Amino acid sequence: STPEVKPLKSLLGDSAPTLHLNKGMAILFAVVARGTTILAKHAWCGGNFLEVTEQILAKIPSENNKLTYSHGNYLFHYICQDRIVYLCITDDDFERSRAFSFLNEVKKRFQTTYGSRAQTALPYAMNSEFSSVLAAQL
Amino acid sequence: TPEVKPLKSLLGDSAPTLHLNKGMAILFAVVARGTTILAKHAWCGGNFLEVTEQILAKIPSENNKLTYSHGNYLFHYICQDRIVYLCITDDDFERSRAFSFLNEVKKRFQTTYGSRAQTALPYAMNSEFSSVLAAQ
Ligand SMILES: [Cl-]
Ligand SMILES: [Cl-]
Repeated sequence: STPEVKPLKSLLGDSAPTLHLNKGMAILFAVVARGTTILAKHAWCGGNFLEVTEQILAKIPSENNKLTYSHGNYLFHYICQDRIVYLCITDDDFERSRAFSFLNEVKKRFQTTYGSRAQTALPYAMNSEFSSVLAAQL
Repeated sequence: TPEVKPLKSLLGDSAPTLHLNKGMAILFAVVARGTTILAKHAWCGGNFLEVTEQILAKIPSENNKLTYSHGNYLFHYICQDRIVYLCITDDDFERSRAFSFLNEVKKRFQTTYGSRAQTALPYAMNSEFSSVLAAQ
């Protein structure tokens, strides 16, 4: 029969320590994409983020919008603006990230650095430079 | 705030898919003697070791099986022959799956490293053992 569950404070009291995962932040994955073409990406841990992300990118409209899809323990957040998609994936267990505020800062720095060259580039054409920018916003 | 919809409304009935854990939603797993960790494996980054040692310092040596809860998480452990097998999941993880995983882990660690466990240094089974912890 399954073992008891007790509060950890019953062993260590009120100073029981707290887990801070993923640097204190909820975003595991972010991409800049145009339609199904990913221009830049960054993962904060290992996961099969790409495959499902492309599935979403292929189904969503290209009109301006903002939306969150939920699945299991994750939320997939995006802003689409001028056919360009800014997307990030959050882990529901982790400490609160302001997903839309991050995507907005990402978009701004992407629109500034590249602007409408995003409209044209090959898959991954900005990955080397912009990846570390994605890692640094956060 | 943008609206939140289920992903199945966009994609249809998906199936399994996202794994910080190339499979099972276990975030961390460890084998320890008192506070000496012998082998460990993490599925993402964070302060698992510092937190886990605080718990291990206080878990007694007697045979026992138990889950502690704290915040969003569950710490499940089996202590047998003074060795603790511990894993961390979230709150929504089916607890019987944690113990069946830890029981599998204990069996192999017993078979392989007999009672060298009582004297082995920190991390002395880590290269070999982490990639069996990894494979569930
Ligand atoms: Cl915690
Ligand atoms: Cl949200």
